[PDB]
Amino acid sequence: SFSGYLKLTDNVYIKNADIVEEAKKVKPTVVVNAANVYLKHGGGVAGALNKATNNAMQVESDDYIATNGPLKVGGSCVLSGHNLAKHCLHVVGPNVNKGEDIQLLKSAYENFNQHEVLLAPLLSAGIFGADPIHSLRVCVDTVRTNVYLAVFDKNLYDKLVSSFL
Ligand SMILES: CNC(=O)Cn1cnc2ccccc21
Repeated sequence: SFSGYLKLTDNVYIKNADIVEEAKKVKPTVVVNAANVYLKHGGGVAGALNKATNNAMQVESDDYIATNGPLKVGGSCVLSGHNLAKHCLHVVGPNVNKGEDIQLLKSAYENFNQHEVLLAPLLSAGIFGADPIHSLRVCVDTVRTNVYLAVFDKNLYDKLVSSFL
C-alpha cells in the first residue's frame, strides 16, 4: 500500500513525491489526473502521466472526447489507468491562468468522493495557477474518501505541511 505519507486528517495524507513514480510503485486503484476539459495532456501532471503511458492515455482520451465532447470545469471522467493504475480519474479543476472560476475547485474535489481511495495531485495547483495552500484546504474540507496527495515540489510540500491548520 501507500508508504511514507504524513497524515493531515482522518482521510487526507500527503507526501513529497513524483505522482508518476508513486503510481508505478503502488499501482493504486485510482490515480487522479489534473486534466483540462479537452483531455489534452500537454504539461504539468497531465503531461507527465500521459508520457508515462507512452501516449496511450492521450489516444484513449481523444477517442473519449470524439464520442462525448469536452468535460465541464469541475467535472470528471473515469478512463483506464494504463501502466499507472487500474483507473485514471481525470478531474478538471479551474485554471485561474485561463480566467476560470476558483469557486469550481470544491466541485472538482467532489469527484474524489465517488472513489474509496485515490492517489492524487492538488487540484488547480501548479500550472493551473491556484494557490496550493487554498487547494489543500478545499481538499480536506471536501473529500471524505481516502486521498493520498503527491506534491512534486519539496519546497511547496514543506510550505503546505508547516502551514496546515
Ligand atoms: C516521470 N515523471 C515525470 O515526468 C515528472 N513530472 C513532470 N512534470 C510533473 C508534474 C508533477 C509531478 C511529476 C512531474
